[PDB]
Amino acid sequence: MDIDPYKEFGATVELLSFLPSDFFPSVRDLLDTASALYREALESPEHCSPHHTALRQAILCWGELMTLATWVGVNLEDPASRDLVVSYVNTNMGLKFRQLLWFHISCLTFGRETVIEYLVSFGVWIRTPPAYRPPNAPILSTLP
Amino acid sequence: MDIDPYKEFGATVELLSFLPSDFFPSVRDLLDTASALYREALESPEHCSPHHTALRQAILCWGELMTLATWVGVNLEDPASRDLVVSYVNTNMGLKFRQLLWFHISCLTFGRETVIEYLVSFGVWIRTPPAYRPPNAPILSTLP
Amino acid sequence: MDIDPYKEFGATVELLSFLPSDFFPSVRDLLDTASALYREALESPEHCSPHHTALRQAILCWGELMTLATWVGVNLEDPASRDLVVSYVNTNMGLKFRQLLWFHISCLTFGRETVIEYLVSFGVWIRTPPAYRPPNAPILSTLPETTVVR
Amino acid sequence: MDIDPYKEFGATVELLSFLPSDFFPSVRDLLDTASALYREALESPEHCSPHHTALRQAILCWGELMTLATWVGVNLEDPASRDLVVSYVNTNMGLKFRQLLWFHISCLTFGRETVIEYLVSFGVWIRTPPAYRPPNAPILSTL
Repeated sequence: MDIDPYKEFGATVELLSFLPSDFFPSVRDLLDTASALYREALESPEHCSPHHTALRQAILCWGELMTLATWVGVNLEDPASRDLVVSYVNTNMGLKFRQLLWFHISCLTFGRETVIEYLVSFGVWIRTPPAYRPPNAPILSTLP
Repeated sequence: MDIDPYKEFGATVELLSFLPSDFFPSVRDLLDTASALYREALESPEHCSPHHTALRQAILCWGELMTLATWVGVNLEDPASRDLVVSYVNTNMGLKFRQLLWFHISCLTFGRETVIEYLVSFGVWIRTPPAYRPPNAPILSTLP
Repeated sequence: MDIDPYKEFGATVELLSFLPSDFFPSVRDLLDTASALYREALESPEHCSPHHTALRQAILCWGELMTLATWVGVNLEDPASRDLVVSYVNTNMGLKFRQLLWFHISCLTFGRETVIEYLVSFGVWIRTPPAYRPPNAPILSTLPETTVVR
Repeated sequence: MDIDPYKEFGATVELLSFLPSDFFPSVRDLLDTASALYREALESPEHCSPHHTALRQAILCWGELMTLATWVGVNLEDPASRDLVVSYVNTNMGLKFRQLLWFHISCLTFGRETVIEYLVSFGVWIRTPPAYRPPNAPILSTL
């Protein structure tokens, strides 16, 4: 099964490649945001939303990958290759799960429409060469 | 965050551990079942069901886990500890994902309520002595 | 004080005295069954049912017996007498707790009248000699004779 | 399971921890009271009350503990560790059981609300320093 975790909502992994890899907050920051805003809903026994479902599954997935790598890292006595493997983990899995979290937390806080329009506008911005690029980048906000 | 992946569906890790660990089919068999029965819907851009959402996320998680494990095995050089880690990932995470895929596939196929009643019935059955229980193990079936 | 724990529920020990030890699952199996089927209700602050209240007391004192016997065995040093004491408990109090947990779980599941009818019929069966009774005992189950769910 | 035997009624082990361990009467006295006051109700075929149910289960299970401990002490070697076993069983199980019996008898007799208010008031009393602690410790009473 070649599944895209975003088209079920209205995006794709190539619409989120508009945002660089250095754009997405840390997994810690995003988990803290979730615990702050939607912890009751995530711990709830109800299908509050597909975003909640996917976010629960994503959180559990990350916990499981961390468990595995930690158990492996303790077993390993070589720190060189230990940093190698944790860098692989961070880069690949960490980036995809940072996008997954960002997308869902944002679609919950601001809206899927706003999030997709933001992706488009940020693609425009980051495509625009810097000499003609405004400094006031677009940003998701509930304020003027 | 203390999330139960089944509470939003009316079940619990305690209810799915109520069954033996050698009861749940292989993850390969379950992924084949999915590719056969619900591929067109999992690859669809629709919130067809929370079961579909959770199944997509679980498949992606299994993919990430297998990717990491294969990568570290290819970068390692000892089948001994390689078999150690594969046995660990199996016994620990493969069981969770067997439970998850079984739950969701069986739900989509038969019914959430039928699946839960099957869980409790099979648990009571396998816990009851043979001489005082029905002789044939319970089984889910679409055939009347 | 000559109390019967089932008289309050319409049964007696003379009615469950026929069911052999071979009939009741292990205490661990019954406790798991309870934890899975009625844990929300057994940890609930509500008098959900006399069966729930009796079940809560049975689980609490069985744990107490277990603590006692474990501490005793730990303080002992002869594994032979340790086996002897664990056999005494599993034969005397284990059977009684199995009776009790089974009665209450089965009542909650099926029905008091159903469980009592099953006890009557099982007594009829087990009192009957094997040369004259059917070989397959009567059965109390949530399933039909087919064990196939749809 | 994390079962609390007082939660169905409204108390907890934190609320009864207010009362010390030296407060609860002996199991003999409590069973004497239980007999005298509710023998015909505990021996009856009726769910007269959840307190009655719990009290029945409690008396039978205490008897099961007593049979076990008697058999063990008979099989044991020396009075030293025999009395050590007696001390342990008392300290732990007898304490828990007289807690339970006291709670249920006192409720059945005076009122669950009365018993909870009594626990609160006794906590107040036992937390009060002795210089300002009345000697008239709280007590459950009808008249």
